[PDB]
Amino acid sequence: QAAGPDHLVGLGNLRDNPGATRQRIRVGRGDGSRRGNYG
RNA sequence: AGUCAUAGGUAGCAGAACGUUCUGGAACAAUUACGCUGAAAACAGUAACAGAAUUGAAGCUGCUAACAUAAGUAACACUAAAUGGAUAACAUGGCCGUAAGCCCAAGGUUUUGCAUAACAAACAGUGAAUACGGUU
Ligand SMILES: [Mg+2]
Ligand SMILES: [Mg+2]
Ligand SMILES: [Mg+2]
Ligand SMILES: [Mg+2]
Ligand SMILES: [Mg+2]
Ligand SMILES: [Mg+2]
Ligand SMILES: [Mg+2]
Repeated sequence: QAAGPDHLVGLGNLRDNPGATRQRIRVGRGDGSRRGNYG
């Protein structure tokens, strides 16, 4: 029984501010990656 | 949504994303999937939002496992020698004979016996009685 307005806040709707968190750079992950061969 | 401008790249720097495993948000595969294609790529075709990582492998004379190549190749030449339709009991021939014979020791520890395939190791076998060796 799908229902529920879009303004209800729950643990599956949360998101941080844009620019607050970044992905870690995993070095050693291929030539196309950001720090691929020598780190 | 129409005009312009830019777009070779190693070292390096910056930005955006794909995928794997697990968790939170009640439960996103009980009864499967299978029109064979889509996308710029990583890929997709059984959620999505966040998070935690032992998170991505042709490339370390790396490690493990499997499978090829060389290749049906090399090898099956230290010796006495075999033959009769059998690794024969029989016959013929040959070889050792201070050994390739016989009796023990050390060591081995059942390697020892039985079936013209077989269903047999699951079964047997080592006897101190000559003042045998040891034990003293
Ligand atoms: Mg460029
Ligand atoms: Mg140019
Ligand atoms: Mg859950
Ligand atoms: Mg690792
Ligand atoms: Mg041959
Ligand atoms: Mg014969
Ligand atoms: Mg003995």
